[PDB]
Amino acid sequence: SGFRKMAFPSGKVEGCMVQVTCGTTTLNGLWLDDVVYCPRHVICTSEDMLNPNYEDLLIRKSNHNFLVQAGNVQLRVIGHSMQNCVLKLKVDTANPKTPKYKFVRIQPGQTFSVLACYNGSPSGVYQCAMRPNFTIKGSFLNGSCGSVGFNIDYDCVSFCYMHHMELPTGVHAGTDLEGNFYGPFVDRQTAQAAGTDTTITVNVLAWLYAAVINGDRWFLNRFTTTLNDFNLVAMKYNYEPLTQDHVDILGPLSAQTGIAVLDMCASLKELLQNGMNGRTILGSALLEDEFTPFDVVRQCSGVT
Amino acid sequence: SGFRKMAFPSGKVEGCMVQVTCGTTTLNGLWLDDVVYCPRHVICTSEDMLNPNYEDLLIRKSNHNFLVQAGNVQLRVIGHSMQNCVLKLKVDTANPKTPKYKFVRIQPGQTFSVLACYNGSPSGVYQCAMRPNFTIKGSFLNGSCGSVGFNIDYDCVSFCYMHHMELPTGVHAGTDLEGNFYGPFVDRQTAQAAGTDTTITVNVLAWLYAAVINGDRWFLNRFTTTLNDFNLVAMKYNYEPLTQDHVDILGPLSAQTGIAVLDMCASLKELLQNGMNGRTILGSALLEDEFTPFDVVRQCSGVT
Ligand SMILES: *CC(=O)N1CCN(c2ccc(OC)cc2)CC1
Ligand SMILES: *CC(=O)N1CCN(c2ccc(OC)cc2)CC1
Repeated sequence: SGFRKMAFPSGKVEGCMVQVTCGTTTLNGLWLDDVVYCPRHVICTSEDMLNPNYEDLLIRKSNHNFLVQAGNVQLRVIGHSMQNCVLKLKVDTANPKTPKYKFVRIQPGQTFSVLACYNGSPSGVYQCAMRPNFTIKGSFLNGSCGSVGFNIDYDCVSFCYMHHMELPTGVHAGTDLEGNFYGPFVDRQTAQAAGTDTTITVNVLAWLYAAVINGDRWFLNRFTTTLNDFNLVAMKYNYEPLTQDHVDILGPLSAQTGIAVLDMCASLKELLQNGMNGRTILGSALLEDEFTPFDVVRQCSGVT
Repeated sequence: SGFRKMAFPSGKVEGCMVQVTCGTTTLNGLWLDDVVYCPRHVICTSEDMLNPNYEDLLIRKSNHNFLVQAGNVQLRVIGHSMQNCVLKLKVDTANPKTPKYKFVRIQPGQTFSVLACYNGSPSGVYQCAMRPNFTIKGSFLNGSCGSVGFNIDYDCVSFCYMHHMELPTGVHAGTDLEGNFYGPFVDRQTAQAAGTDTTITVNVLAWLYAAVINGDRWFLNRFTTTLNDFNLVAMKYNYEPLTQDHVDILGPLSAQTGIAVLDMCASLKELLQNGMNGRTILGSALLEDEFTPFDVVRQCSGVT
């Protein structure tokens, strides 16, 4: 029993983190096979960052300008290319610790682990979600860019995020490992504001199922609802519309607990309308939305 | 910016996790040098667990009864001994991945990372605190016993916890790596209830400092207090007494923010008395007490 915000074990990703320096800028790169992946803004002077022309800035860079260090050993750069907002530095050595890996682009509401790094060295691991506004709520100081987000499926690391940007409101923007930003964000120091940070309804429901499984049941009530009725309340509270696809996804948790998805919706509806009244669920005073239904089943069943 | 509940990178500990089987019981062991450490209750039939005599049960066990598997490779057990509530299985092979390590016994209020494992395989990593009642609030299913808690100081893993027990109230009990239980807990299936789960005041203050550093300032007020006045309020709310030692520990955060420790105490006093009024601090609706002052300075500065 117990239910914790849990990251994937980080060892397979620790084995891939290197330091990338270009001029006076040091950040992180991801070393897979003979390619190091890093944010293209490694080539920018903070001056450049106001209105960078990356193709033009990159012309002034040679392979020997990209200093790539794995622990205390230098890697030899034998090629560099820009793909969208990442650079791919071809090195003469395959990372011997390269795990089985995929590059995946996740959807809003999907969770992942971040290995926060500075100068190619791991500092910590935490669990994030892609927010409906395509930001993430991270922990990233200067030097942390090129830190990556990932899921693990047994022995295969799916990389989904590389850190690039902090918005003036302290939330985070980044790319997939093809260098495409999540959401409308750009690697430029400009007026970019996040849209509404809506609550991931299907995740909240998953976490209420986790709560029931783990003995927290006070919020169960005598009510049910319909998707349409629930969605009127969701709308009012800046929750994502619940779809039949979400109901279908919650089926296994419904089955295990014997609580119909729409009954748990009516519980969530009452919590939205009435609040917690100073009570907690799984040690939280708010409705947690960074556990997916897959996360809850994984943690409640003990997958490795 | 941003502030997350952050675990240490788990790779160095992943490298130490093995499977231990005795009869029909499988749990986790920690392999350091040529010793595998595991809970002594691996020798118990669930029947034995009501009133086990461990010395007597251990007489029926030989080296060849302890099946120790590192990934898919068996380790040869050449000795076994009981130390307090752990077994030390001497194996014929030093773990080649043994990191620099220490065994430390932590105090209540100290935080650590747990690598939750099943059958010697890592499932996830999360951040815990030793509670003032000597429980931890973990995520541990059957098979997770022998999972360990740790801090890292650069390249040295300090192991502080091994998981043994769940109490009927769903909280966790375990030992240090010398096999001494934290608190009054025993490895027997008996009436053991946790005492008051008091809030770790110095940690809450550290986290309020983290909040100010990261832009969350609404709870700052025009008041101050004294340790004695604050402690009257702490007492009433089941918070730990704040000591001058705690004030001294918060000095660096005081200095960095320019907020006197006793002014932050007066902020915390108002939050205790008035509540959050539906507001959040660093995305929490309650006062977070599982960040130490050391954790806040580490995360806010970017140590690796
Ligand atoms: C996210 C990251 O690691 N980077 C972007 C910002 N960055 C930076 C460092 C130092 C200054 O001035 C002192 C400005 C920006 C480093 C790379
Ligand atoms: C914590 C842990 O891993 N263990 C203690 C409890 N345990 C156990 C397994 C199966 C049953 O009956 C089905 C009872 C207890 C396994 C080891």
